[PDB]
Amino acid sequence: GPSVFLFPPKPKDTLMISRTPEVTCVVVDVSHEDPEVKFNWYVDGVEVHNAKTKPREEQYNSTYRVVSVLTVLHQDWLNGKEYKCKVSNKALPAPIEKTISKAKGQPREPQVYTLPPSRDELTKNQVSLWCLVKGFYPSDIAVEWESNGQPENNYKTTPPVLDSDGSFFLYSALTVDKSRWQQGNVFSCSVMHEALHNHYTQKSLSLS
Ligand SMILES: *[C@@H]1O[C@H](CO)[C@@H](O[C@@H]2O[C@H](CO)[C@@H](O[C@@H]3O[C@H](CO[C@H]4O[C@H](CO)[C@@H](O)[C@H](O)[C@@H]4O[C@@H]4O[C@H](CO)[C@@H](O[C@@H]5O[C@H](CO)[C@H](O)[C@H](O)[C@H]5O)[C@H](O)[C@H]4NC(C)=O)[C@@H](O)[C@H](O[C@H]4O[C@H](CO)[C@@H](O)[C@H](O)[C@@H]4O)[C@@H]3O)[C@H](O)[C@H]2NC(C)=O)[C@H](O)[C@H]1NC(C)=O
Repeated sequence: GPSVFLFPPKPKDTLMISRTPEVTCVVVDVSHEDPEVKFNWYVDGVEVHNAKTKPREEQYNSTYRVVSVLTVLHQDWLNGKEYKCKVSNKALPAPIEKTISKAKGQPREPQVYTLPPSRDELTKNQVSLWCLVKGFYPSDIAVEWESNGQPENNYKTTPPVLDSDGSFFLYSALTVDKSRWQQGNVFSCSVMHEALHNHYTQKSLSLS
């Protein structure tokens, strides 16, 4: 018969105001004979009616994949609300219920350190600026760079690495033309994580 899977939002989506985090309820092994799926959604056991029904997608094995997507509020996900997908389809004797919520664990605030470009990096016409982020739990984090109210995109960020104390660290390296740095322009590292005040912190650096 048909089988159900319930996915959380992408972790970065729950920390970024520029994203809409979604809980996604996927039904597979839906037959061509009985292809209609009914979804009910509950947030902490209270029904809601704003889910999006997606068009069913033909899979290459005599079945449909049927999906319902429920937008969640950033704060609702971060405050631990429980999202329940209830699925119905003639092939099933009774409805399938699945529930998902944010993982538990004691959260820990990242500490953010900016580092000016090295002494080797100077002889070249581009310099890299570093933003070291450490001591954070859980691993879910977003890191961006900006300057003069505008995004800076020439950066690489390591995925989070697990430390022996149970927390995570990473670095982000932004590369920029040396002239911009030598001109006294201010580059900012932005970090979004569930444990920061306002879920958002920023550190700047510029030349002395
Ligand atoms: C007929 O053919 C189809 C496809 O060809 C088959 O369909 C498959 O059925 C399987 C069940 O038998 C099922 O297996 C489970 O898979 C899950 C993992 O699924 C994810 O990863 C897979 C790749 O590894 C993908 O195939 C899936 O698409 C899925 O990817 C996730 O998709 C999310 C939903 O869209 C997506 O989240 C959203 O993404 C958007 C961005 O676009 C937003 O961010 C939004 O907010 C998100 O919510 C994610 O990006 C993505 N996530 C991840 C993590 O990949 C797996 O967990 C599960 O295993 C667990 O459960 C079993 C219990 O059965 C347990 O035993 C295991 O140990 C484990 O705990 C299953 O393996 C397949 O997923 C599914 N494939 C598809 C494409 O639907 C049929 O099975 C075929 N029929 C037959 C008879 O053969």
